Amino acid sequence: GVQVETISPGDGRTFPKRGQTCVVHYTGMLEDGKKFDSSRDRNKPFKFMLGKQEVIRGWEEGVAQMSVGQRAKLTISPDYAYGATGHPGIIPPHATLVFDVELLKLE
Amino acid sequence: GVQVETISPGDGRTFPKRGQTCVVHYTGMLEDGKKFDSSRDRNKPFKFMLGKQEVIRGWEEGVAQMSVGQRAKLTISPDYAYGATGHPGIIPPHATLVFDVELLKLE
Ligand SMILES: CO[C@H]1C[C@@H](C)C/C(C)=C/[C@@H](CCOC(=O)NCc2ccccc2)C(=O)C[C@H](O)[C@@H](C)[C@@H](/C(C)=C/[C@@H]2CC[C@@H](O)[C@H](OC)C2)OC(=O)[C@@H]2CCCCN2C(=O)C(=O)[C@]2(O)O[C@H]1[C@@H](OC)C[C@H]2C
Repeated sequence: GVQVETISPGDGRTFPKRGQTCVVHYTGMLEDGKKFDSSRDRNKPFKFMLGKQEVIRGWEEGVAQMSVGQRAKLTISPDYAYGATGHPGIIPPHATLVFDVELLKLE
Repeated sequence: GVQVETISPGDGRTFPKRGQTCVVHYTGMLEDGKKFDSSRDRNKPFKFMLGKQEVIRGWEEGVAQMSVGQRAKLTISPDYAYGATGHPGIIPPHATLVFDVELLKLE
């Protein structure tokens, strides 16, 4: 499933609803610790519509429990992520992913 | 594909290579003129590495044709951008994108 561990608390009142645009900064790491991606490195937040954007299950469930301003670590089992195939050229088969996510704003 | 039209020239000899980080300022518009994003509004340059599979095809092939210091208009057909899916709620399905880009430096 996904495990959420808070690094910094958010406001505790404003949680993402379906149809809202979540603006996040994330760093993705494999369970071993190799960073494979980061929006923070591109200097550009990832914006997606919760419910409309096709994302791995762990991300959808994990961000849904975060309130605005929270920074959390989501550890996602491969069945909640890219499973058995992985994502060619970026995620290996059967990988557990660790995401450091900050929910910056809901539009 | 990507059409690159010069607004102001670069040095004419330092072109991005695979494995280098392009640092750019840009504004992105849908072809009807609607602005959907800009690094200037975040006041941080956008950075991405060539070959790292982290930007749409139109960025990699467009910037590969620019020299440092160049400012250019890039027109990107949907098949070199978000295609038939778009980026729900930001980029519509089958959108041609127009970017005003300045390649500031390579690192
Ligand atoms: C640098 O790009 C990142 C993603 C966005 C920040 C950028 C973006 C909008 C990319 C589009 C592709 C833009 O490219 C185009 O639209 N190209 C258009 C085109 C294609 C072909 C022909 C013509 C035109 C995309 O893939 C959207 C997708 O929703 C992302 C956010 C999502 C993924 C990869 C979901 C997959 C989707 C497929 C499912 O099967 C799978 O199930 C396991 C889940 O990604 C995710 O679900 C998770 C959670 C959010 C962050 C992204 N993410 C990651 O796992 C990553 O960290 C990752 O590294 O993030 C990049 C992804 O690149 C595809 C790959 C992916 C491993």
